[PDB]
Amino acid sequence: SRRSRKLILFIVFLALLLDNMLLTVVVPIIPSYLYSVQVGLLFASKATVQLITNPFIGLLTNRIGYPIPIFAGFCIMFVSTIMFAFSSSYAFLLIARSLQGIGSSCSSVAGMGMLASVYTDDEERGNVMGIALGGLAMGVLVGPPFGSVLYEFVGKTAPFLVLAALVLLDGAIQLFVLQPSRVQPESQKGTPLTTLLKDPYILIAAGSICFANMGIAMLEPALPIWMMETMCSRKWQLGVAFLPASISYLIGTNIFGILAHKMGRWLCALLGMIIVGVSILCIPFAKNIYGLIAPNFGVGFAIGMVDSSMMPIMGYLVDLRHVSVYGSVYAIADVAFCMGYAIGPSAGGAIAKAIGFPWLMTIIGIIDILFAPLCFFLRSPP
Ligand SMILES: NCCc1c[nH]c2ccc(O)cc12
Repeated sequence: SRRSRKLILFIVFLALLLDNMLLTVVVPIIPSYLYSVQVGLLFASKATVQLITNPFIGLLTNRIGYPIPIFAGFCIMFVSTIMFAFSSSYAFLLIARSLQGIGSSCSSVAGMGMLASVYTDDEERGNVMGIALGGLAMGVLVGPPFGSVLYEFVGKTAPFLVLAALVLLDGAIQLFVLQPSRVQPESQKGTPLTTLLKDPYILIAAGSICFANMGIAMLEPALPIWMMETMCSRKWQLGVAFLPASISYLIGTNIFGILAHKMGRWLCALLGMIIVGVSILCIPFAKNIYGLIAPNFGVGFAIGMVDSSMMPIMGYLVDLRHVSVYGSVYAIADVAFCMGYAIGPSAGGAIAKAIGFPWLMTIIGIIDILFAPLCFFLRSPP
């Protein structure tokens, strides 16, 4: 086809898919590699490398162009996967995590920027960013079972080998299509990152996205270390308790990518934050898994609402009241994502150890509810 416009969507979607496959299949492999706390230190290290790397990639992607960081991300992700598979020492795990963070940052930021650049009209742009961000749910949904069956059936390194084969298969395509053999700088100079961080609307959007993803990032490690404490659940229910969140996030991200602009971006974000707050408030006093599935469904659906309805609004803001570039603003969006992901596990575990887990749920819900009215300012920015 001519320039294969939807193929950019496909490549971004599959890049996020495989990024989350790496981000999730690592969970049961970390304790096995460590034996043959510091178990969560790898996740924090990857997220911190990600955070440090996002602004530099944001400047780089309009310094030289969009396809070069995407190809570099595919190369560094393949290298990270290979090294992770052939990893024994703890420092090997750390360097694999660092390369993983570099790849995730550059791939996500460059893909979002290129997707924003190719598609300008708000309807289709919201649609395609919702479809692409559906990969963020698809990867974590298909991660655990695929990884577990390939790990426990044929070998430990076999899932990584098959994943590397898939990554190479996707790198074979979008190489001639994107033809990144030559550098192509941007038509116009972009706004500096400093002035974007002085813009109240961009800051409000980044903060709301950060708090929304922060809720899930806090819930991810704290829930398994809580059901064993009070309902004394077995290991069979550990994955099932967090399972519905992925389905809810996928459904919300896929459908409100078209429903959001029809209904209203600011109102959708406010409703999503309110639903996050009430659902997280509902989680702790529930006692059985039957009473825990529904609030998890709600929180996943509302996170999908916020993300799918408020990822394209950053591009909308920078297009309406700034220079028409998206690399830096999507870099700060990914900074919000992964600063939440960084201070999620470790800080959440620390505050749960110091103060009761129901108090943690209540305080996160209170913060979400209190910050939710601040999304009203996005109704009509000057
Ligand atoms: N935007 C990602 C937030 C989120 C919602 N549900 C999730 C499940 C797994 C995960 O890694 C992340 C999430």
